[PDB]
Amino acid sequence: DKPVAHVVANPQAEGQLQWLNRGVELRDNQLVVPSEGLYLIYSQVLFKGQGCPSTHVLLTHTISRIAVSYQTKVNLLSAIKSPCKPWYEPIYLGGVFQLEKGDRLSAEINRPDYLDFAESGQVYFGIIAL
Amino acid sequence: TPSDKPVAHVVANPQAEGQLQWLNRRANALLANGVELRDNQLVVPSEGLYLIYSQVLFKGQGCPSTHVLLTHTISRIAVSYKVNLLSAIKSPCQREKPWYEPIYLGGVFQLEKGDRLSAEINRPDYLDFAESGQVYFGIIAL
Amino acid sequence: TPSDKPVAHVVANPQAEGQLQWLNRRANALLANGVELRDNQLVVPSEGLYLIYSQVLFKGQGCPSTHVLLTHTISRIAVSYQTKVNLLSAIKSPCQRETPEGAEAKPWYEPIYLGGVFQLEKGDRLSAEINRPDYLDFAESGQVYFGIIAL
Ligand SMILES: C[C@@H]1CN(c2ncc(-c3ccc4c(c3)N(Cc3cccnc3C#N)C(C)(C)C4=O)cn2)CCN1C(=O)CO
Repeated sequence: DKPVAHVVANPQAEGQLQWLNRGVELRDNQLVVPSEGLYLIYSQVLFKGQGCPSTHVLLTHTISRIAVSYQTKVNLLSAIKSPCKPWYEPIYLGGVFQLEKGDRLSAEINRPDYLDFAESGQVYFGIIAL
Repeated sequence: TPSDKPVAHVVANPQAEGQLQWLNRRANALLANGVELRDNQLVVPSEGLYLIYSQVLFKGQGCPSTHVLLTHTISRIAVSYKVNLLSAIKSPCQREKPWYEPIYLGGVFQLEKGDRLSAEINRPDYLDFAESGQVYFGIIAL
Repeated sequence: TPSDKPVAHVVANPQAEGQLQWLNRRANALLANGVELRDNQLVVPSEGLYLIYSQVLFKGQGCPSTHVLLTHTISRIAVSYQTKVNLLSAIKSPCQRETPEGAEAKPWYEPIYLGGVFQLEKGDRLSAEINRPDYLDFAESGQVYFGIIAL
């Protein structure tokens, strides 16, 4: 009855955070809300890096909303992590939001080169209508 | 048919010296189906299982330098009454280049009507609200 | 029950020495809609997608003349074929600089959080485990927890 999606990262599409689906639709790597209502929005991304480079690294993960009404990319949930021997840093985001029919949501990262596809299928993004 | 489920997603006020002030009257912040924000606390409108979550983002310019202890805690106060539900501790400094430490807490809990919920930190001077979506507190009834 | 969804949030016993003992029989720790805590393990009551999460906090006063290794792991045991599989795991070395005696000991803190979404079948036993229970931190409560949320 309630619109739901749980998309995962494409392991084969390296150097990109490309969402793969298996009833909310996935259009242009974005989740499209099919009806007005309260939604649980969630995501996790797992980063890996062999040793620490001299350039100070910042790892960002963000869920953005492109409202049907005022067509502007707005951040709903966001986190920043400075991870600096191989290091491992997960980032997980989630909250409840009122969304209107036609809103496009995007789960994005700044460093796809640091994404860890090793434990992927644990790099996910999803929405659950309440 | 709107969901009648008690839900809340409050966010941090970026104009709060040495404090974390929860804001509901903002774009993409929410109080719904009976949830109340009173004295910086979330008030549960009915008995039930709830998802409780919170995220705080800490930022610090270089390592200056001592026991920089970062705590984030979600506490529960029953209708009679704090009692810690979720908590995390982080030391962002191992040495002495701005650092970033996010703290995300979440779980499922049985709560009774009238319980007050607070999301608190020890170092508000280290908070970061440069961009939106970085500091929040919420509850979702099941 | 307002929901028929299998959920659990168990917490660490601060009195069980040298071990990570999960509790549900405490305030702010629950088992619901079929989830069972049997032999320190969470028992899945039905096939489906579940959020599995665990947080553990380690504390140690000072970094001695050693290289310490901290592990945390979420394991799955399925009825079928008695299939034991590793779901989520983390390894952390809190010491990368040995504190020499002449200099004061500074206490270190290493939190480990594991979480993901997994397909589980009815009767699967899930375990959240650590290698060094002597390094666990009980200064405050709500730091060490294990839980599952059906989707
Ligand atoms: C809301 C409930 C329960 N359901 C539910 N589904 C999925 C997740 C989910 C899945 C993965 C993730 C997830 C949340 N997380 C966020 C989080 C953790 C703990 C407590 N609250 C939150 C929130 N928001 C993180 C980012 C850590 C994660 O990896 C939680 N709950 C299904 C819908 N539902 C119903 O009642 C049905 O009507």
